Amino acid sequence: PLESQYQVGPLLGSGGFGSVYSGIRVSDNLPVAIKHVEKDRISDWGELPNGTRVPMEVVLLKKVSSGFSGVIRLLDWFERPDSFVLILERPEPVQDLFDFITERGALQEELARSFFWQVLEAVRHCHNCGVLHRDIKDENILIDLNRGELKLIDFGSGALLKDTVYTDFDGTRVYSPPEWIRYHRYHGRSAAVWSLGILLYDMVCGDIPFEHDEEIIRGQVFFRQRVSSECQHLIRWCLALRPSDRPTFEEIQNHPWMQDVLLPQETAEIHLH
Ligand SMILES: FC(F)(F)c1cccc(-c2nnc3ccc(NC4CCCCC4)nn23)c1
Repeated sequence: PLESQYQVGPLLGSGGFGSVYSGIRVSDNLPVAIKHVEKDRISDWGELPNGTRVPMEVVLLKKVSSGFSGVIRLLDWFERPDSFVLILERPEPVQDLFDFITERGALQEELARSFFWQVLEAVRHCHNCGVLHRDIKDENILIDLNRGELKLIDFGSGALLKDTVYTDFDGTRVYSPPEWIRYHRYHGRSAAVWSLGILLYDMVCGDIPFEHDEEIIRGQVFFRQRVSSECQHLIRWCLALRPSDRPTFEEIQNHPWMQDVLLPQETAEIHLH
């Protein structure tokens, strides 16, 4: 029984993803998050080896298991008459990247590098496990303030990774690629790299580069903040108009701007504590 083994706390937020509450496992006081999703609003369903129909996020979070702390952990899930309830890991103290950027403004490159690097390791893990997130953005990134470790969250718009074209999409438009905007077609990896380019720009400039569809398809990048030449280069590369012109994950991590990243704990001590 859900309501029994978990003590519900205040509402942390709600929106397209549903409603998320703070909570604690009555068992051992472990802090958790309780996410409720209405059955009538599920964009993509999946099936487990059982044959049980469930929200994609459940299938996806089960596929990316491992002590790897770069991806939020799914502790348990329950099905209700008209909804599903997911019990997720909850770091404390924590702050999503969006709020962090909002309060601090553009991030120093050293910090942005550490954060971007951890996001890349997390995405590579998902891909290696056959999982495509499809909604990479600051709002979907949690920061474990004490350890300086980032967690990718909300795989509700994700899908199993495939080598063929995707014609469906329910992620965030301003983070979606030109090919999706113009043709409603995109491939997994190259689309992910574009969103990562949007994310990196967001980190070093304090806001996203494109607002309107016309800007996304034109892909002309203008820096409103002082950004190094090497960082500018990596960003423009990730945002290449032609999908095949974008760097692979390996190329991104071997890029000059990505060398000598700080360790998570060093990151916390220098920029978070
Ligand atoms: F940290 C936290 F909140 F306990 C937590 C822990 C683990 C997972 C999830 C989770 N899974 N999906 C979504 C979609 C949106 C969203 N938005 C929040 C993000 C923080 C601030 C309040 C709104 N969280 N989320 C949230």
